[PDB]
This record gives sequence, structure tokens and C-alpha cells, in this order.
Amino acid sequence: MNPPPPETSNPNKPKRQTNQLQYLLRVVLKTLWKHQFAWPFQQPVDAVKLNLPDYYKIIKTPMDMGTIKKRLENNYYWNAQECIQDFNTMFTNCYIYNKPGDDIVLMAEALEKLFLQKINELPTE
Ligand SMILES: CC(=O)c1c(C)[nH]c(-c2nc3ccc(N4CCN(C)CC4)cc3[nH]2)c1-c1cnn(C)c1
Repeated sequence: MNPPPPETSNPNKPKRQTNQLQYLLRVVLKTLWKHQFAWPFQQPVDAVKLNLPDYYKIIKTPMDMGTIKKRLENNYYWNAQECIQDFNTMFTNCYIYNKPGDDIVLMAEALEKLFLQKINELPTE
């Protein structure tokens, strides 16, 4: 069964827009979005559709680039580090639930390299 997707806005959580957050959406997210291995990470894991009845029994902090995209578009993050933590959570969840050698793991490893490749240099203030 699928839990509700992660929130992309919160009236109690303060919003903020920075140069690095604009960079994280314009170049980081949107380039990773166009990678050939991006399709398994563009939406929350549908455990019912994907026949993964144990996914949310294991993953208690799910994350995907679709949620990250909407959060960046809604200025959900306070700074760039909070957004980067969502990217790291998405990758770590994939390595936690799956095993080395899986196609999904090779695809997450390729996106993670390109992710670190593009956050290596961020704009200043
Ligand atoms: C467990 C795991 O780490 C996974 C993650 C983070 N994501 C997927 C995943 N698998 C998919 C298959 C198809 C699609 N599509 C194609 C059509 N398009 C419209 C978008 C939806 C999206 C998919 N995401 C898996 C996965 C690996 N094994 N399984 C059985 C699921």
C-alpha cells in the first residue's frame, strides 16, 4: 500500500529562495531529470504498481526527484543543503532497499555521480 507522498509545501515551514537553490533547480534537477536513467526516480515509488509490498515497510523516509522538483518550485527549502539532503536520501533509500548489481542500483549510481558532479561547484551569494 502507498503512503501519502512527501509534502511539497507547509504553511508552518518558512520559504526561502537563494542563488544555490535556483541553481539546484535550473541546472542540477533539470539536467538529472533528462538523463536516460532518470525515469525510476521522477516520482514517488508506487509500491502497488511496482509489486514492492515491502518497500514502505523498509523505507520510512522516501524521496524522489518529482518531490524535489515541486519543493524547489514552491521554495520549500531554506537553503541548498536541505535540498541536497533530499537527493542523498533518494540515493541512500535505493541502496538500502536494493542489492549491488541490480539495474536500479546501477542507474542510481550513474545519477549520483552526475549529481555530485554538478553540486561540486555552486554559485555564491
Ligand atoms: C525499488 C527501487 O529502488 C525503485 C525506485 C526508486 N524506482 C523504481 C521504479 N521502477 C519503475 C518502473 C516503471 C516506472 N515507470 C515507467 C512508466 N513511466 C510513466 C513512469 C513510471 C517507474 C519506476 N520506478 C524501483 C523499482 C525497482 N524494481 N521495481 C520493480 C521497482
